[PDB]
Amino acid sequence: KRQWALEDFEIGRPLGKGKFGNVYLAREKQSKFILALKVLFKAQLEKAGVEHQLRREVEIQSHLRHPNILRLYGYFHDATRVYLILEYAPLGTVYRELQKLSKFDEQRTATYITELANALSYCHSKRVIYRDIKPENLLLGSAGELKIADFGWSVHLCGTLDYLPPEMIEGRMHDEKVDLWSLGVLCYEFLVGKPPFEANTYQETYKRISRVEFTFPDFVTEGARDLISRLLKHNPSQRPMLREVLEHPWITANSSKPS
Ligand SMILES: Nc1ncnc2c1ncn2[C@@H]1O[C@H](CO)[C@@H](O)[C@H]1O
Repeated sequence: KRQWALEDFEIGRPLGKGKFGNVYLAREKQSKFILALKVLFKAQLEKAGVEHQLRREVEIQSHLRHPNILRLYGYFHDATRVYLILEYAPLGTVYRELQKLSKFDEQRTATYITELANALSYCHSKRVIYRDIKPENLLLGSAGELKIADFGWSVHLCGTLDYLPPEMIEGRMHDEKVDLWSLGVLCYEFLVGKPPFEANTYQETYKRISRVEFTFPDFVTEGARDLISRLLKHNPSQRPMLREVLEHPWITANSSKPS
């Protein structure tokens, strides 16, 4: 845990683009360590109340260590900018992989779900609840293992509703179960190629989520449908435990990874 400066890193190609900031491949000069460096201008941040939100997000991230959670090594700032030192994921985002492939097979989906659940169980133990997870925020390691990247929204709406649970959008207070819903949405999107509540309109998506209106294409197997339906209950209480998800026969049948 030391203070870092831009002089310390050689900066490479951009890994990703974002309005808040851009992510660059970087190499630490002393160790030749390869990593992603995330650059945020203070001003863009200050304009919105993120400045407190970013500091808590950084605080939460630094402490967490899991195979399926993207590591944050450190942070530093320059007169006009904030820089996040992040683990680098060679195989990139699941999002890019999904739009390259268009859908995932059950074996790849089940494996991703299992890794997600494991990562989620670990977060809950630390009293960290995630709330926002989407293929854009999922990264792949050299082994091809899923990693949870952001945490920029972590706790113990003008933005997209696609992955938000009914309780959060309706203004009801929310608990861990919120993550179980996220798992159900992701599992659907992996298999089908689109999130279950996708719509032309924020207002339209609101209603679909609120009513929990989703249908399955023919190719989705009964095993998957059962898992999704359990995950996607309107009442958080009905939603299964992570352990229950890990033990689901469909997960068990098709997963590479352990519970
Ligand atoms: N460590 C990283 N390795 C690879 N791509 C990353 C990394 N951090 C962020 N990104 C990319 O930048 C985007 C913005 O966070 C991500 O969705 C992803 O595409």
